[PDB]
Amino acid sequence: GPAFEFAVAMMKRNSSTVKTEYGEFTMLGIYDRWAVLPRHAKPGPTILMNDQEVGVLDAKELVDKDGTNLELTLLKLNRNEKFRDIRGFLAKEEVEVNEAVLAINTSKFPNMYIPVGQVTEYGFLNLGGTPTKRMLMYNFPTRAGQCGGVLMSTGKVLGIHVGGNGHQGFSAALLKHYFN
Ligand SMILES: *[C@](O)(C(N)=O)[C@H](C[C@@H]1CCNC1=O)NC(=O)[C@@H]1[C@@H]2[C@H](CN1C(=O)[C@@H](NC(=O)NC(C)(C)C)C(C)(C)C)C2(C)C
Repeated sequence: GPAFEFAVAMMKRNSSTVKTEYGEFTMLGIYDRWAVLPRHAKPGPTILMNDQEVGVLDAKELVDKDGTNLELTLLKLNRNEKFRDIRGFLAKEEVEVNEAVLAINTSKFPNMYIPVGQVTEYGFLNLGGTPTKRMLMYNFPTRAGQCGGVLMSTGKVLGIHVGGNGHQGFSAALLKHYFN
């Protein structure tokens, strides 16, 4: 209830639809002109953001201290408008909740909200054959079209949807220290 209300407002204010050469994704703006995509969006020097051409000033593919994959790409966007600063809503470590909402904003799943239930700290996963850490797990059969999906609870942005195995979905944890 409060989680759906939080998610609708979060997506209204900070989400957009992005097309890269590698497909269509939900993109979350974090602060200033920094957004996050799943790494496998592989954003070029230019992106479509809500059907408009936008330049990518910088692109950091995130890895932990061992160089392990986190499956997140931070993007600096060449635009005048700035994102509402949502770093306050990002945890310092992986959040587990009994009740989460996954919010999608593409052409395929426009403004849809999925109650995914319990989110558990999964940690390690071989994702696309790349070892990956900091994975949050929910028992939902996620499909193509949901990557970049934003995983939320009341007052919390928990992570970005990056993968599934047909029965479970996995989000990369969106941790505060990524955006210092
Ligand atoms: C996402 O890009 C999208 N278009 O929505 C997509 C979401 C997937 C597709 C089917 N279910 C989902 O939630 N993500 C991917 O395709 C990522 C991408 C490539 C592989 N990948 C996967 O999620 C794969 N899973 C996987 O590696 N399976 C394990 C090994 C964990 C058993 C797969 C096989 C495409 C579903 C990369 C770069 C991680």
